[PDB]
Amino acid sequence: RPTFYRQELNKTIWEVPERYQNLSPVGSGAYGSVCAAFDTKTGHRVAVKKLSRPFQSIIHAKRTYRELRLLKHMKHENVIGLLDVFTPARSLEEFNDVYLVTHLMGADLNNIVKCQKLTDDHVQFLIYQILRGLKYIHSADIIHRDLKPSNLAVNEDCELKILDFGLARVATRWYRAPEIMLNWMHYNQTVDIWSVGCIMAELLTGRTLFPGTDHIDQLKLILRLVGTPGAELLKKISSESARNYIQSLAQMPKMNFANVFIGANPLAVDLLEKMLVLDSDKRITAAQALAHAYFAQYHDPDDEPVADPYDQSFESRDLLIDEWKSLTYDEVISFVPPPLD
Ligand SMILES: COc1ccccc1Nc1cc2cnn(-c3cc(C(=O)NC4COC4)sc3C)c2cc1F
Ligand SMILES: CCCCCCCCO[C@@H]1O[C@H](CO)[C@@H](O)[C@H](O)[C@H]1O
Ligand SMILES: CCCCCCCCO[C@@H]1O[C@H](CO)[C@@H](O)[C@H](O)[C@H]1O
Repeated sequence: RPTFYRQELNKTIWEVPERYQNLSPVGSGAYGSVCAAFDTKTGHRVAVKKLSRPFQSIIHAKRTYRELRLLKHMKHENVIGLLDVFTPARSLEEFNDVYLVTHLMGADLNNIVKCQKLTDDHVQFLIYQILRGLKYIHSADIIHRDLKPSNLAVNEDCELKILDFGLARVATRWYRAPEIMLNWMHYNQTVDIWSVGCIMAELLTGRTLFPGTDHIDQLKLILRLVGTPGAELLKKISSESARNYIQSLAQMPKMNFANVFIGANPLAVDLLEKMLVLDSDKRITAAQALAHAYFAQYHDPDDEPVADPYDQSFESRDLLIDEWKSLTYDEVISFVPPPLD
């Protein structure tokens, strides 16, 4: 067992192994707080996330378990991965703190579009990396469901990694697929493609595509561009109210994407039209998108790997906080780090 040391950072008390020095706060989310640290064993800076109140309720416990099991499975350059997992606890009784260690990125994508003026080559590389990691995640039968700029970390090298939760230290609805905002509850993997399409449009133009003020304003904005849904889509909406509002709006023709995104790479416009499709059955998948001519300079089919199947069966079980905690402890003690290069 390594030597731990205790220091306080932003009303928060941190107990981390000796090998991580110079703890420096980066930001905070709702489920944890992130610090920068120097890894003496590798000579590289890293990010340490202390989970906030990990076992304070049934929801928190399952969430803690969920993040550990998921991040332990993700082994892909464009998806955040685990370099280390530790807890000062010496036993399961004495277990109540969880720390996760990953690579250290430079910022999130909304801290970059805030500068704006992103070149077209920059959009090809950034979106290609998202899709490439999206393909890996989707091959594991995982849906992100919350893709947004704050969940995309980037380096000054322009390398990108999909986070599970970003820093709140950019409304989520602006990037939500319309079916989620309708509460379909049977979401397709392509709900993430819609979000990617919303993010791409923002990178190319410098403005939020659908800056809706609420969930109802959000759908009116989506309809103004993609157009009122056809009869084939309407018959699939069971909600009379939802169907009533959609049809109640004065019909709006689909806008010419070429004009809305005039000045953009015509190959990018073509991709946006394939992602921003109302029917989720007709949206281009992540794997299909990587083969679009827009990513010709980066597409390498022998270097776009898939993931081993992920067991998500625990998601349905209703367990006690103590059982969620012991399972989390089991995952902590069993973690095997990836080998240093
Ligand atoms: C270990 O944390 C986590 C562990 C597991 C899952 C999620 C997380 N979360 C999480 C992970 C990273 C990894 N890099 N960044 C980061 C650093 C930024 C920054 O300002 N760096 C300075 C420039 O040199 C210091 S911006 C930004 C998005 C992160 C933010 C996170 F919320
Ligand atoms: C690295 C891959 C991240 C997987 C996405 C999990 C993190 C964001 O997704 C989480 O769980 C659900 C996922 O369907 C979302 O609906 C929730 O909003 C969020 O808490
Ligand atoms: C106000 C804009 C109307 C939104 C129409 C959303 C159509 C989404 O598409 C639908 O996704 C469903 C799952 O979510 C699938 O079950 C359907 O097969 C698919 O057509």
